[PDB]
Amino acid sequence: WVQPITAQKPSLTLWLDDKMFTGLINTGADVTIIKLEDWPPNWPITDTLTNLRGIGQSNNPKQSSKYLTWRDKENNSGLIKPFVIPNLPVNLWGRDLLSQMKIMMAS
Repeated sequence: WVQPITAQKPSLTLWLDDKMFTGLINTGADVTIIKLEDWPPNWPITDTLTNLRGIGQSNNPKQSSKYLTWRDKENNSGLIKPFVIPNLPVNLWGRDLLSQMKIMMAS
């Protein structure tokens, strides 16, 4: 059912939406970003982000908002609306989901 997380690496098995699956855990997440390759093909997704070149005031490419629900076999882990772009945003969860999952210095 569930897989034991070995060392802080992008590898772990928890359930999402309503079924178990694999994923990757980041030890330094700021904003939950999930690539488009994991988004509902039923409808397209687009957002407004920022791409500041300092001198080249630019804007980042729209990233879906479709929120994902990741929960460990214990029936809990974290779920929030991430950013999904068809360019592979490094697939990272949010500091909230990570902190809980196994990032917060629980001591």
